[PDB]
Amino acid sequence: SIEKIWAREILDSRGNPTVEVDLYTAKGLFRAAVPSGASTGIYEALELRDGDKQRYLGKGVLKAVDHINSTIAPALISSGLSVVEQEKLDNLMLELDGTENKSKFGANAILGVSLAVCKAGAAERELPLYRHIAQLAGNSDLILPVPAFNVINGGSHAGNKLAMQEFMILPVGAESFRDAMRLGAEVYHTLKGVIKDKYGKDATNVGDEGGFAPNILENSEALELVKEAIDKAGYTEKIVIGMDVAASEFYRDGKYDLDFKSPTDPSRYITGDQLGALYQDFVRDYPVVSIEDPFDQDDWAAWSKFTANVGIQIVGDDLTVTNPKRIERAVEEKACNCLLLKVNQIGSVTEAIQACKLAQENGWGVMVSHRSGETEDTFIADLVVGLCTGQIKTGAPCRSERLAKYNQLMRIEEELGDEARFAGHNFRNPSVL
Amino acid sequence: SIEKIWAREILDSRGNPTVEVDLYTAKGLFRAAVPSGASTGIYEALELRDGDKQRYLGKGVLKAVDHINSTIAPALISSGLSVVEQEKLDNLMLELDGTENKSKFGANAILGVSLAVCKAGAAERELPLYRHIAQLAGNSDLILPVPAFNVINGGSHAGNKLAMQEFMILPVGAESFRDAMRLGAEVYHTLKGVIKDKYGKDATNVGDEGGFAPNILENSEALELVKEAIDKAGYTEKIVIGMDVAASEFYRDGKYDLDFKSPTDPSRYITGDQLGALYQDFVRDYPVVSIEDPFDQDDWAAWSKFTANVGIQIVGDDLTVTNPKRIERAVEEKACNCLLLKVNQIGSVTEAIQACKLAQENGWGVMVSHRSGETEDTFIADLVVGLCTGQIKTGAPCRSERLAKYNQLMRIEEELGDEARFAGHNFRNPSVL
Ligand SMILES: C[C@]1(P(=O)(O)O)C[C@H](O)N(O)C1=O
Ligand SMILES: C[C@]1(P(=O)(O)O)C[C@H](O)N(O)C1=O
Ligand SMILES: [Mg+2]
Ligand SMILES: [Mg+2]
Ligand SMILES: [Mg+2]
Ligand SMILES: [Mg+2]
Repeated sequence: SIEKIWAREILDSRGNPTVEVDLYTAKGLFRAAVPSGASTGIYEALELRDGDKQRYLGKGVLKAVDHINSTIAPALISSGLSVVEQEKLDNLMLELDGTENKSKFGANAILGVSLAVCKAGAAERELPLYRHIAQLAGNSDLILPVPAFNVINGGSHAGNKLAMQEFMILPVGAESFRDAMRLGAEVYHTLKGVIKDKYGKDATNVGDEGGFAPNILENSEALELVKEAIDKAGYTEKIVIGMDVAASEFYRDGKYDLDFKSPTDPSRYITGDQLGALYQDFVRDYPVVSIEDPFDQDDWAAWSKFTANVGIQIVGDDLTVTNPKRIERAVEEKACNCLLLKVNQIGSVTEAIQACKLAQENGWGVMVSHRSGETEDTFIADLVVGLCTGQIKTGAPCRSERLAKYNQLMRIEEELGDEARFAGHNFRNPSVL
Repeated sequence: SIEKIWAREILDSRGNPTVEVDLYTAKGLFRAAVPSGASTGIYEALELRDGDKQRYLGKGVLKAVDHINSTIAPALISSGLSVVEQEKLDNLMLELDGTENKSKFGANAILGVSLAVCKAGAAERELPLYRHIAQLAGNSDLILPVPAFNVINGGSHAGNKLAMQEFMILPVGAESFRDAMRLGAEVYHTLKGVIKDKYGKDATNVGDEGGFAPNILENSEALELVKEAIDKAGYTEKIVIGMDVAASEFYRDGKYDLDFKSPTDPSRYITGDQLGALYQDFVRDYPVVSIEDPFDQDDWAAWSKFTANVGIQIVGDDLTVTNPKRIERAVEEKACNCLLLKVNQIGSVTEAIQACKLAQENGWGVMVSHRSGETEDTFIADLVVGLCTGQIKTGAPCRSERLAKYNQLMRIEEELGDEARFAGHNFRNPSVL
């Protein structure tokens, strides 16, 4: 079935090397590329980098690329398996690597091939990608997700003092996915004007995922700006707010530092209980319906307590790392109620689908996500539709490594035509539709 | 030959609507999308917007989309013309529109179809797109271009006081195109560090094309920053500097305002002779080998005079707007010696190729270019190779609406094998290769 596999080094959206794979069958060429995180969990599958400091400051992926071209490719070509057999092909790669964290080939080597196999398998079945994915997962009623656009940014890879990472808007009230795009774009452009007038003409350049990074410290101030943009755009009834705290980035000596990008002073640090109290203030005062990584990735007690005391969506990202073993624990301890699905945290399509289904079988929500380093690849657009999760976050409506996904979801909606169902207010549980 | 043509509204890289066209033949689906400028010349073909202030702040393109779906599509289908007939199909669309500047359907409507036809035509010919373009243009050779990366920005769409629009790096001394990408990315990442250290960690958010906008006024200081980054990265002998002044943006009453983003003060203004004297200093003191739009789009006297007094490349952008009639005037008056090629400045593939051939026959260089509003489309990567121009500017190595083109050029280089040649130091006159 597989005739040829050829990998290369391309540049991702931040200008860093990443893996791209060309897989050939009788039906042609199938291409996929691998994304790369900025604030990665310590439990993520291994991203293999060259570490040659003379080349791309040690960020090359020539080794991953060679593993694919020289070792993985002949193995899969010899397998006598059809590209539709995703699970058997992924399992072959997992055994050939043979390590728990994919540290021999790199998660980025294995994922690249996994994604290309999946696209080739869709064509072999004569199906669009999202339909092939639905069938791999045992689904049949497709769903267009609510997009979650980050519009204000802070955290460890933003230049301001704002400690929490992402402030997102979700047009739960839009009529369709195409309508949701209009709502998101209009509020984003509105917000640009708001920030410009208040903070200055130089305050509206964008961060890695297209969000604004005004120089503020107060997290409540970010929320106030977002709420202001929504209202001024005219969509108070139709748009709500999500947050990615990424609290692992500012966990310090059992406590949390909301001014961690200023010179270190431990008198600043607060306990998780204080932090929890802050979140409760946010949920009271703003339409915050979802909070991601509110506590450190190892701070299991704090997660379980906070989740037990709120009625909103609580999302595991660095806590769960799209990893069935960590997810089973989180389910048992009721640490959260939503999984952030990132295929390159676990490193294969089959495992990501397994992680999604384990979440869903235990009544969790699932939100498909980009990484900070993205590409022109639009795989996750089909993935979120085929897995029917009802929610995706894949950037501000700015920069085309983000828009390529949102544009593709508009095409899918169009293609499904009258069978298109938008998750809307059922983004947490879209199966009821 | 054309079975179906369907147009839709997608979002470009700034989050504004633009035109995308799907064209179906017997060989499948061929998709293209239209870019949009931020500092457009007054003589560019018309970009048709809806102007509905309630929807996308006036920037919808539903009217242009309807012109394609209702009018252009059935006409071209009923013509029975083969997609290999680029000129005949383009000419038919010009006839239907019937206006000089494509103001009936919009240059964006017409170009959308023109691009998709070209891709479909390549498939019909069973050629890669760059080879089909080469045949259309009457070329037999192919060359990989030197990339020009916009790394420091000022001008009318940057929040600093810096007047001149773009400061670019060109790895003329690279060994290959793929090597040129490494050189550019490394200098780009080095520059980010230089800016962070000199202007603060909050000064490194990116503009529309992925470059930095530090808060500076003097244009010489921008050149200082770029030189310092080149030297720090260790590539002094291999990377040179290009400028896009975009002087039409700060032309005022026959003079030029190098502080036009400060409250208006006519005592500030300088003459074209003084501005030319300033450029002379830059060319003496920095490795500037190319200056684009050094004077206003109508200031023919200043262009001719400057061009006669320097040995560097002088690029017409807003001066020439990819338009054979204005190019003929510039040729006659020796206003410049290079054409910036922007397919949507003129509105069709056929007219753009005509523009290119006219420049080359009169000994001009041609630099293929992006617009500020780009998409995930990679047509101009194939275009610059098929036209053999030896130079492209399509952004900083940041944001995938820019990387998509750079990545595609790496793929083409790889595809051409040992037949691939890199323009290098012959970027102005690649025909000697
Ligand atoms: C910064 C990011 P990653 O790059 O994935 O670490 C972006 C994503 O939105 N997310 O959840 C994050 O934590
Ligand atoms: C600002 C831009 P456009 O959007 O084309 O006006 C970008 C391009 O680099 N260029 O030459 C310009 O003048
Ligand atoms: Mg992270
Ligand atoms: Mg996260
Ligand atoms: Mg311009
Ligand atoms: Mg220009």
